[PDB]
Amino acid sequence: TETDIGIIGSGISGLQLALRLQQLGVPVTLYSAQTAEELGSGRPRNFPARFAPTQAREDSLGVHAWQFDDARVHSCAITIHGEGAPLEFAGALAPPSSVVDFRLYLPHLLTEFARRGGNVRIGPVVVDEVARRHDLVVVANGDRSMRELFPRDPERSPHTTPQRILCSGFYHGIREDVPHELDIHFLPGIGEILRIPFLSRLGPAHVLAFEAVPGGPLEAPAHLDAAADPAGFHREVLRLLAAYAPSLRERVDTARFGLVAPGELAQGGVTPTVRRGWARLADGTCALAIGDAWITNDPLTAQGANLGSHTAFALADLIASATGPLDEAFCRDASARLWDHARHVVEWSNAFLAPPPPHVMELFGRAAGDKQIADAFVGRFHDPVAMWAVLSSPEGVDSFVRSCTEG
Repeated sequence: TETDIGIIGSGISGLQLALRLQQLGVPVTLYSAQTAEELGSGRPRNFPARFAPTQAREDSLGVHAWQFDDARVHSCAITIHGEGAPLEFAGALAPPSSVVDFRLYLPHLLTEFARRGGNVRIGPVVVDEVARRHDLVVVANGDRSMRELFPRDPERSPHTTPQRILCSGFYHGIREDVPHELDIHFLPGIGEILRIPFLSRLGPAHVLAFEAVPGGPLEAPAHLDAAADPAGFHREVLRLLAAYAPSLRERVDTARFGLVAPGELAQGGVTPTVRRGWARLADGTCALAIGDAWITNDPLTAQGANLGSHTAFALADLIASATGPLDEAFCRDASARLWDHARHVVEWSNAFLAPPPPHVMELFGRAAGDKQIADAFVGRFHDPVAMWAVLSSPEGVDSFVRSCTEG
């Protein structure tokens, strides 16, 4: 037909857009730098949990898999360390979120797109070459984005350097109190420590993630070459766990503790950036950005992959129902529409990087003594808009607490 879409990048957003356009009848070509086999190898880059809305999109794409508890998180346990006793509460995540290694997930999608007749082009990409071949280019590569096509929007990008320095990897050798339960430790002015059960390509494992405030003490493991000195790395990880998350340190079977394999680790920082969602290319073909090519958030709120899955389904409906040309007016309206949802994700993600305001600290206390509140709070990780409605304003916390207390 006439609407021919060219997608660049094999992320979750690019692959789901390809699958969804294909379901809608839109001709689509995917330009991926890697093959399916290459997508299933290499060092891991991130550890995304996919909440219920993303699984529902996966349902309608006919790609739902990993339907067993080893790839699910059913409950979240939060510990806030103060100067007094640490604030502790746990709430249920119902439905569970899916914690599947993207070296299992992304090949799953790409393979199914190709098998359904999707046209897949493997190799390096020249934007103008894609623009010669399609009516619209959708860029959906990583955080590297294009940067030439989509400049950084400063009114939506309050940060310019990473707000956390990351050290995250798959580990064996941690005993588990509650199965399929996520552990978050908030260390004010220092950072966050997370332990997430996860299904990796190397089996079930523990994601031990240090989100370090830069210059603070948690930055240490992000700068150790764990391959060059495994013993030194693990010793430093255990030391920091002992210092700041002892409830986690006590569960470490030191006989088995360590990365599940050399390289199963990601270290670095992430600079939260919101870019301009559209771009006019040389020949007049326009270009839209989704996924990390458009918006980059700090992984702490775990909304990254979910936002890209949402923006893919939203952009697809716009492309598929577009009766006019896919010109700048279309792209500007599209980007505006996508930003209306993405805004809540960016502002919530940036809020969690900052010290918790008092009305947030109050909600945590209220949830520490009311299981209905803790369950309701955790359950809203499924919905970034409903979560941001609570965390933004102090009246949002109040109106939320009231609904949980039937008052």
